Amino acid sequence: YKPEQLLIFTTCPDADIACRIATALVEAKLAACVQIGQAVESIYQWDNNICQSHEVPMQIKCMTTDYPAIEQLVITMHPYEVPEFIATPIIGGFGPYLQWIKDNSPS
Amino acid sequence: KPEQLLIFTTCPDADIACRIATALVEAKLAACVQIGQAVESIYQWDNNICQSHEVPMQIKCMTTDYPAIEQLVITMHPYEVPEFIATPIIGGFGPYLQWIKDNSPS
Amino acid sequence: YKPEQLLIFTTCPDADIACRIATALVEAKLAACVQIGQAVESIYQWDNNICQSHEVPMQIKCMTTDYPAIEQLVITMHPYEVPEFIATPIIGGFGPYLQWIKDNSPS
Repeated sequence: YKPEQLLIFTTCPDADIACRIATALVEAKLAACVQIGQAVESIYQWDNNICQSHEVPMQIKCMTTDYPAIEQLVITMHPYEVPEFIATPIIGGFGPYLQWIKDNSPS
Repeated sequence: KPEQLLIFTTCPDADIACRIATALVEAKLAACVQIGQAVESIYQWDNNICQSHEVPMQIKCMTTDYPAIEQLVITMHPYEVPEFIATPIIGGFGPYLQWIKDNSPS
Repeated sequence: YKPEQLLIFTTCPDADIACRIATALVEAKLAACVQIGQAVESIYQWDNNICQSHEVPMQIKCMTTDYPAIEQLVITMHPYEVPEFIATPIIGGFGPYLQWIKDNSPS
């Protein structure tokens, strides 16, 4: 509403898959940095049943204006269709860090 | 003001977190709850510096369901005033956002 | 957005540093609470190689009003010139928790 930069969260099934997508996304300079956490548990339902995946969390720091491309790359590379993939607004931070994200970006 | 929220919260151990996540998703109040591995919280209680081990939770949900998610989690939580904070979702993969929406009846 | 309170994400090169900065933050009463997670893997470019460091993740919960001092403190204690340090807006939560945050920052 509308922020210059975005914090994206996702998960991969797997930490090798997370790594592949991560590095792709950094080589291409679509994201300045991707963080891959240690395994999380996701509880959801499908669709009358309560489900329990063991997953790998990813945080993507980026420019909003690069969002559609990142979405496309990540989701294309992800084994599921309909992966967790959500964005929250970056609303401030250390200026020179914020500017690095911006400078690194292929705009 | 967003259609959807990312909620951060903390439980004292994995067992209480998992049984709160299950409730919240059985109740169709959250589409998905993520439980992380343990996490060190540092905070001041007696004007003294404390260190609890906790498990972190992320809840993806519709803003409209927030009051119920709040109460559910807070009543079930052992602490009087636990950590519970809302963050805006302002984008994502459409079919994923849609699956969150579809999944609350309201 | 212009929120009362922020969620800040940041990162330290190891847990001892995270602890040291956490402690400072909490004993200065700049942040009511600070969360140090278990290691994460950060992927980013430097000198146009693809790097991955293991890092310790931090969440800071605070009043937007304290922000300038938190940034100042965290950035200067951090060993890198340009640490990861971003804020996202808190737009809601358990009233008495947000209060507690509000009350723990001396006025």
